[PDB]
Amino acid sequence: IPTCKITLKETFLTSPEELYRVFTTQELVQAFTHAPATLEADRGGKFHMVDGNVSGEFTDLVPEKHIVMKWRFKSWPEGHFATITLTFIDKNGETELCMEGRGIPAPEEERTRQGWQRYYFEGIKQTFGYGA
Ligand SMILES: CCc1oc2ccccc2c1C(=O)c1cc(Br)c(O)c(Br)c1
Repeated sequence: IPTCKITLKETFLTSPEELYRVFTTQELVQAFTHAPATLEADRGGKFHMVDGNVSGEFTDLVPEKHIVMKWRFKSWPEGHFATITLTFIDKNGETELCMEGRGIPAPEEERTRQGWQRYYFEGIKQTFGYGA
């Protein structure tokens, strides 16, 4: 499988604590995805979202600071996971979120960029009121 790396950065009008909670609380994920979610907020914990179209495992969870996860869309080759790193930086009580995605199937680059930039980032901002 040819793969690609993406890097996204986005600033949210909330604190790192509140943004980290949004990414790691099953009921908050259900809210901004408009779908049932299962999320085990533990190192080794599994997550399943959006009718199983997104799933994976958390591999590193440092509250308010970073999340590392194995992450996939359901249509990817079975057992193929991207590694997604989320880093939370306090900038004047706003949060600069840095997303790095490695191991994304190359044909799926634009779908995955849209998934993070539009669905996660704009969905979180619209659901919780964290700025434009
Ligand atoms: C990236 C997964 C995802 O993140 C969200 C955040 C807020 C609202 C919906 C979603 C959402 C989806 O439903 C979804 C489902 C499919 Br299938 C996709 O091909 C894409 Br792309 C996105």
